[PDB]
Amino acid sequence: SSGLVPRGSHMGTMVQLNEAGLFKSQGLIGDKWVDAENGHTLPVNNPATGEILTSVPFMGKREAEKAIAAASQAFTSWSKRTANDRSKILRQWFNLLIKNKDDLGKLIVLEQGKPLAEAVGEIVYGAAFVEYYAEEAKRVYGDIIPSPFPEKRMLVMKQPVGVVAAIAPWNFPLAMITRKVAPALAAGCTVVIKPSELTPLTALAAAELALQAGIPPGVVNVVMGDAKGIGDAMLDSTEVRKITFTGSTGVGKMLLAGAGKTVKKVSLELGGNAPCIVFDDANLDVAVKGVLAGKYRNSGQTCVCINKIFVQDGIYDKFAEAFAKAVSGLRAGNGLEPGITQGPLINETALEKVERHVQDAVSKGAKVLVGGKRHSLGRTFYEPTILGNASDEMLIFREEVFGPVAPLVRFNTDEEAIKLANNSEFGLAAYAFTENITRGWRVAESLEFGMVGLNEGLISTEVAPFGGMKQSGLGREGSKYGLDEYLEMKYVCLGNMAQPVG
Amino acid sequence: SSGLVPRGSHMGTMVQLNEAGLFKSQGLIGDKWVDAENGHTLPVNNPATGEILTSVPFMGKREAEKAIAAASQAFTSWSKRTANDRSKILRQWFNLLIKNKDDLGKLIVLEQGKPLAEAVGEIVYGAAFVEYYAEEAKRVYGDIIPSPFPEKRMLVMKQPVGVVAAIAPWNFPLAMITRKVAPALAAGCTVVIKPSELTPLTALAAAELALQAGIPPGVVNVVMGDAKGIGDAMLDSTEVRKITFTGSTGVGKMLLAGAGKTVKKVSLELGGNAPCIVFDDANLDVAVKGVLAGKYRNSGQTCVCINKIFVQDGIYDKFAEAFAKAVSGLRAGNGLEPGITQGPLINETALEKVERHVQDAVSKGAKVLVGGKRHSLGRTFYEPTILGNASDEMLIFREEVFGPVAPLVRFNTDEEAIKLANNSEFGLAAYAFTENITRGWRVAESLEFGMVGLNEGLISTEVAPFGGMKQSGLGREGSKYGLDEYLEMKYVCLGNMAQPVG
Amino acid sequence: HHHSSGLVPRGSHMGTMVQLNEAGLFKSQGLIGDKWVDAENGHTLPVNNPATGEILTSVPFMGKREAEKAIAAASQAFTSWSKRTANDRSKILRQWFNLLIKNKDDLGKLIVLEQGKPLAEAVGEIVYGAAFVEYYAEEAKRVYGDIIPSPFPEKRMLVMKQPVGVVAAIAPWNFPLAMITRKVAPALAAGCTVVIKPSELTPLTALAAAELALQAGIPPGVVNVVMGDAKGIGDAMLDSTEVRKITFTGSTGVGKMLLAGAGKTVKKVSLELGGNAPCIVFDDANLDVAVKGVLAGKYRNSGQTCVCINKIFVQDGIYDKFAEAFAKAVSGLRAGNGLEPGITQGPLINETALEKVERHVQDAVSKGAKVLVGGKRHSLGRTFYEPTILGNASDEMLIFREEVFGPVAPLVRFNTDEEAIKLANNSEFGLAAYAFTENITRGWRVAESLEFGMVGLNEGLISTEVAPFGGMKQSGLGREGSKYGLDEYLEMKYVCLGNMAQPVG
Amino acid sequence: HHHSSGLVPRGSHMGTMVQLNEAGLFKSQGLIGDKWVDAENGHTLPVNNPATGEILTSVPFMGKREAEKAIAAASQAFTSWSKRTANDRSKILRQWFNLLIKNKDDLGKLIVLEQGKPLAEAVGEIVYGAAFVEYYAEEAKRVYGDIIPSPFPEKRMLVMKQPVGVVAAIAPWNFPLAMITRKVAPALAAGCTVVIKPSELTPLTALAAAELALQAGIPPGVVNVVMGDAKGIGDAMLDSTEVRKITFTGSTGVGKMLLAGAGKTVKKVSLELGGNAPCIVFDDANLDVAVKGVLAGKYRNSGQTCVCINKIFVQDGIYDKFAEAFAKAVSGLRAGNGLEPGITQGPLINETALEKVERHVQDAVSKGAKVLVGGKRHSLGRTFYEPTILGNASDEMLIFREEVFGPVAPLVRFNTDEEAIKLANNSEFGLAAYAFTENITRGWRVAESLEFGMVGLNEGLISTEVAPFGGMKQSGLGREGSKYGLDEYLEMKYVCLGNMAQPVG
Repeated sequence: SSGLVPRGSHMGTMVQLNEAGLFKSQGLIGDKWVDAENGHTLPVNNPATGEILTSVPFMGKREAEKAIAAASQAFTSWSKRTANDRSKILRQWFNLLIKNKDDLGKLIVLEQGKPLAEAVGEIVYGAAFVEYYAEEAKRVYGDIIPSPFPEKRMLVMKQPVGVVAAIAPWNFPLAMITRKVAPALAAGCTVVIKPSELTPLTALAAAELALQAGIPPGVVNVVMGDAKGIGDAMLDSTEVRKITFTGSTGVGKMLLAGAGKTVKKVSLELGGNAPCIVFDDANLDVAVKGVLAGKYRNSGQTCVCINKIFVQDGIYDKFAEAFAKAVSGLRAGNGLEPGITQGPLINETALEKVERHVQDAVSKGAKVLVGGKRHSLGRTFYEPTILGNASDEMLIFREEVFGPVAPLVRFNTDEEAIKLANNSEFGLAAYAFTENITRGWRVAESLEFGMVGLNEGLISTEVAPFGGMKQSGLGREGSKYGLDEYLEMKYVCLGNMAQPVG
Repeated sequence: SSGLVPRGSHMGTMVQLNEAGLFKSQGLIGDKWVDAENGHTLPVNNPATGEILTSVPFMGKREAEKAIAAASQAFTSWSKRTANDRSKILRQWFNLLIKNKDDLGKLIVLEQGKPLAEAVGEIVYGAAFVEYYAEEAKRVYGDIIPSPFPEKRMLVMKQPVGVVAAIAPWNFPLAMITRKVAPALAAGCTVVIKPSELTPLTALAAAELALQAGIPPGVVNVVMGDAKGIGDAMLDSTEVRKITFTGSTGVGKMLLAGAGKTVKKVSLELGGNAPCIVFDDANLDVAVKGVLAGKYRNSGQTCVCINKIFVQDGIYDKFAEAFAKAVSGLRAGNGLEPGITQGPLINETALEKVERHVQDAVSKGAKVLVGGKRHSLGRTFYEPTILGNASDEMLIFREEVFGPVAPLVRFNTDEEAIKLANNSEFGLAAYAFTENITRGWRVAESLEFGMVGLNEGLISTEVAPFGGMKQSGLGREGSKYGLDEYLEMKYVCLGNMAQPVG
Repeated sequence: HHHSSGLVPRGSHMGTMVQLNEAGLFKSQGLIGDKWVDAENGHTLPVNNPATGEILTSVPFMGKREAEKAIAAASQAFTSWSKRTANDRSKILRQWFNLLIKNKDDLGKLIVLEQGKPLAEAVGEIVYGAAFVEYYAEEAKRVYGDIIPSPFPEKRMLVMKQPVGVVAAIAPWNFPLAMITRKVAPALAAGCTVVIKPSELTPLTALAAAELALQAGIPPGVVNVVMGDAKGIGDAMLDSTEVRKITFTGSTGVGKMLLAGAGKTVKKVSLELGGNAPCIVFDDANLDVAVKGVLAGKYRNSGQTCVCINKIFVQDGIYDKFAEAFAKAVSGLRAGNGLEPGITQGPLINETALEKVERHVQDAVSKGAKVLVGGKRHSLGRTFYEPTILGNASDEMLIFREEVFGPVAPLVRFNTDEEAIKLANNSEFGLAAYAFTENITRGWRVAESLEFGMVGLNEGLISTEVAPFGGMKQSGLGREGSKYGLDEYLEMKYVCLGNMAQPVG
Repeated sequence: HHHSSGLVPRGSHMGTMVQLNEAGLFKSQGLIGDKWVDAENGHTLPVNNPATGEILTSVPFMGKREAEKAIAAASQAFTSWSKRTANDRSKILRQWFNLLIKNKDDLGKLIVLEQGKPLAEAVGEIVYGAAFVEYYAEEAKRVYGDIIPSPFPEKRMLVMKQPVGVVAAIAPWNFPLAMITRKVAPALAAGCTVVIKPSELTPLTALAAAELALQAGIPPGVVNVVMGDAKGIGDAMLDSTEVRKITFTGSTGVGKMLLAGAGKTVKKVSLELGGNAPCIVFDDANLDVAVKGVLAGKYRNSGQTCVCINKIFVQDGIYDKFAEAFAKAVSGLRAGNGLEPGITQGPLINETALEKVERHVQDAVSKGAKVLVGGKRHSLGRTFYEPTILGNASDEMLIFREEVFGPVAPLVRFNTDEEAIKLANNSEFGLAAYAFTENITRGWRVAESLEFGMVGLNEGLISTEVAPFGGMKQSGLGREGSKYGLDEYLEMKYVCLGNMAQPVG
């Protein structure tokens, strides 16, 4: 036979991405796209098919040091530009992200697996941080404080912290990059980005578009490979004044510990174990639709995903029945296929953790209402699952499942559910469903979480502060407050000042 | 002979302090003034006389755990009070601090050594933080953010972080306590305070007045003794949600590293090595008066003290001559004696560090213009010193002297002095003296320090944000921004919202 | 000296008047600069107790000349007062706050004596009025300026905020202290000086408050109090170029005239005028919360507040239950002299107020309204009116179209949420409105939809110094209370520094 | 079609007018709702080129009836426009910003044609005017509300901010685009609709801007443009209860009349009126910075700006050096048609403006002023006036007391800093002021002491969209530009939620 024998299943989509200049197989250090110093690489695989998309460089300490030096050299000129000038350049980057959203969405599908509608939604959401901070760059206001000393005048100026090291996870391959890079650049910082080695292609496409937008070389640098060696170079550098990380609690805690020796500013977003409380007076359709969206988006692979649902005694049977019917309409498969609403889990480790949580729950009395097994598609596809009769002794109650498994815990009183929701060291997202004004405000105030969805399952937005309390994080991303993480305050006291004339 | 044989030299002052209820020899845990569990104690000595004032408990891990448990139990009720109620109670504490300022000032003199005028000034300044945050407690504003989703409404609430562990140094025995405790209490937090074992009496007097003001038991707790064991209990506790520290860089870095395992919020104020630039167009009298005040206050024992002075070539001789004449008017002695403007260094370790810096400078070419030796009073009194012809190879240039030694470095251009000022890992305070508007604003913007005095040697105030850049700290104390360190933000997203009617 | 001598007119509550006079809080003169003064011609006006008809005292009947002297004193004092640090003004204003609180029981009795409200409400007014003094003593130190990022590399941009200058403040009779402090406290905090004209019906509390301001260390000329010929005093305030701002609370007609007159010197003007507050009780309201809320929102100060509920729209499904429980609640109110314990309704301020209440009740009854409770003059006589409820009210009635300022509650039945909201928004008033619903979506929707400056949601008592109070549409300009209240007394100044250098590396 | 046919009047710059007419930016009708309209009686007024005397076109001469129809269209459009999300209005306003920038060269030429300024200044005005559209497209999403700590445990307190409603905007001739966008951009961003009345002397740029607003997707009725009988249009704006706010920039006399008329419907009013800017050059000023600064601050738009330097106080020690260098700088200016490259001074708008300039120069010379440069009509004729400097000026001269609005710079010698500051502050104007000093203490002191809404310190060009612009005293009310500019178009609403529960442990 004669004809094209492709190595991958989506060569047409890869060819279009490459024709658009969005497919990259090298890192970015200063004014050059580079390989690792020894030419070593690592494969990036499509989780739905198992096929290699491309190899990317396997970089370490040396490349990270060169990326930090390039960012430090670029900082002087970038930080001295007017806010208006940085704003114009960041808006050009925002426009290019939006212009290329359909192709960028497909690249997210290929390397991370989520359905195309979710991936295009992620480009719109991720790009929104670029627009938001392009506007916020011009709103870094200083202060004039009334002085209690007649001969002194007091000012507060705000200035960029310096070089930022940003480390991102695989579950939102664009939005996790822009959430960190956009405020840093807006403030006048330069960045060294280490995306997840599982999903680096979207970060490299985003950096290509940043260069096309006129972001000078060295302002954005992208390295990947030996995550430990790259992280250690970031921590050991005195030029890196801030580190921002999103990912696992264990890695986050080590970075925070390592940051101590150079007193770096640190912002982290770590594990979440989101409780969702469905009260007796909830609007049933709003609750079912809200929990379906909050739990199963990205096949449960978000740190704001609903991890455990507390359902009040009077609404339990009606909720379990309607929720099972809604979950049964979910469809698993390749994210480039229309009608698909569940993608595969990122890898075999993720699948094994989901199976460990389901087995532990069933061994402790949980009832499988829907799913509870590997999907017929094989690989890392798992059936959307609901576990009834769950309890506080189960692994799924105590730890983040990061998969499409929804456990239901029955409860009697409002106070019982709230105390149970607050009884952990997590504090990222929480949810509540009630039609009552007093109960709704009370539950929102009582929940010890950085974010609360009240009659809402999808809370993500660039305009609001996102982050955790307790062991779920430090600092916030999004909103006017997101920019403060990248600034240093300076109090200036002017002395020998005169009294005004009559 | 017959008559009173006192152990100390200032029994009359101690008797008055005791009669006023301000002399304490026990720690405070919940509703009890306590000894250590084994009755062990440590002496507190008067640095000017060598005499023991009193012994205080030598507490450790167990007492710190009991103080944390008391603060955690008190948090629920204290945090649920209205801001107005906490404000009223904090204002009562402020009024009692001011009513007792003369006696409290004398207690600072006795245990820390500074002149009485400086000690009473410290009570007024330290109490000002209590007043400031009593007012700011009612101004913890939340937000309503315009939602890009027509069916959602977005709010931001701000709530107290929880139990705070506060560790303070010896150089400002009251103000370092109130700078941390006042914002924590105002936000609705409870505190476990560990003052310096060298100067704990003022913290205990302040806590007595907090109880008299109606601050409930357990809201403020004071422990001291084994600083390492107390610090480890603070770091190991999951109830301690925040740690605030002021003191040495080495200890600060260890605490920041230890805080990582429970993801605590951390605010630190560490070492400073303040440069002061005297330009050719400085007003000479303003510069001389400013540098004298900025260098020799507390005998140079402040982390905002001027550590190195860069003097431009054209004004060098005139400045050195007038500055030597001003320094020669300083008078060392016991802080309770009128006319005294220099107290003793806190202990022999501090004196040895000062002597090490002076010897190193003289061995590398520095010229002693005034002082340069131990004062005739002996003990830890050191002569106010000026070292001419100093350079960037000297220990005093590279490290914080924390003593009454002023090195002068000649320079030619503005750019040279600014680059030299910015060439360190310190970033706490810096100073500049110039009459020119363009030069003054340029130097203030260019200096990479958290605070800049422009034609001003005394910049401390409760209304402005104090803290460091680079390795000098994290977070700010004072101003509206000081309260944010003790709060957690919460984004609440309300869904299924209706469109307004016509 | 013999008890038969008549220099002091004998009467009721003489013991209270002697205690007030002993405290230095019973005044019979105005205050201009460093002197307590009579009118230039010695003319006066009597202050009478509305519950007894007895004379308390006379105050001067001043006019144009005295107002000009008060403005000159305030203008001379402005230079020094505005140049003090914010901290210094804050300390002095806190001393005034403390003296108001220390004297609250006597000051509360003085409000009862001249205005008539029950003593519990009058002492509550002192605590609320004094709260504005405390609030702005704290806010004086928080007049922050800005540093704005400059789009020009060679320029730097600042915003400073400075006091506007001399303020003329005109206050009504229904809150004789709080209306004074709501205007004076922010003005003084910002660094302004004031010329205050209290209502000639209730000037004694303003004069007692000014005495305590002097005791607190407020310098002479910073606070001045004049009264008498309101039109002539107002004209002197409007004609003066030194008066840079006017603040007025009162009737819409007088407010509109002052706003028109302010045009010729381009004065800053803040106004709080008539309100006609609708209250919507939805079917899903918590009945006890609605009944308690409407009782408090309507009958406080016998209905003589501009945030008082003027008309109640009740949804069809809850109408009968609400009308029955609301009538039972209103029947517990008790009218009488405010110094007698247990009294919860005082008299209406004067015969004009009583005639207006009777005109509204007669008009409603002639157009089909049903009297469920009250509907007539109280057996005590004078200006006491029975707490009233009128069922079957409609949009053609005078009480629906205009502010009753009396203890009359009309009930309008409605079917849909949209009908009640459109009906609530169909006027030129925009001060307060109220809504009662247990539903989160409905509650937020009604709060957003109501075209009013203030909305009580499941709350009948919304007054506080921490929140911005004022009206939309023809109910006012500007706000009082909150951080925003201080902006009314400040002028912004943009300072642009040029020939600025680039920072060094 | 033959070149001899006269339907289009032949003239100069016909190529530019054809290019503008091709782009859809040369309009001869007003805009009311979804229609471009003539006046109801077909009456018109001519728009003439001030540098050539030629007719550009006619625009309608509208009055009361057309203004009422424009207000009705804006009121009908308000419901839908105000209910859009802030993000949606932001996207549409950014599209308008982009179209203004895309068409800046043609729009700049249209400003030259009808107002006369040099083309470089006119293109600069488009960039500056469009900057307000961008600024408020961004600020629309930053209308933050508040949550205030409640002193009542059972209540929660919020502050919402909502658009005021229909806005009536009246603009002058000296910045034909920027004066429109400074008012329209914040109004639209907040969710208001507008009825704009540009100056009848320069309406073409406003109509071109409105065409581009329609192309950007701004719905019909959100922006409406009427012109003609300014008094009748203004009266319709004032009499309408739907017009909730009026914003005006122009003469003090007209401003005062509008503020007086606004009283009867309690409209929110913002005004920017006459300025008489003093400029103080101290002995320690950097001479080159002062000369360059005063040249730019005085002669920009041939002195026809309300922030223009009207009088210069020069300290005794620097007087001779400043006068000599300033005269040399002014002698380099070149008058002529703004479409000719190299021209830096355009003509005065009309004969009334020229007569006022001649009246100020004659009055100064009759009272002892010395003409150092210019002092007469330019050789080009029409309304071109020679850039002038008058030495030995004094406080008795008309140019010192009143706004010249022309290229005349009077110099007043002074001895002490305090003398110059008191002299600068001795008027009822309070718009812009300037100071030149190298000393940090003197610079900050003069900036704090000057009783003006804007101060340039070592800067002659202070205009920017990011900072608050407006006047103190009789120079205005409210501010334009900056975050504060949007507050003028919003109403605050306090919402108090009651019956609230305590949080759980």
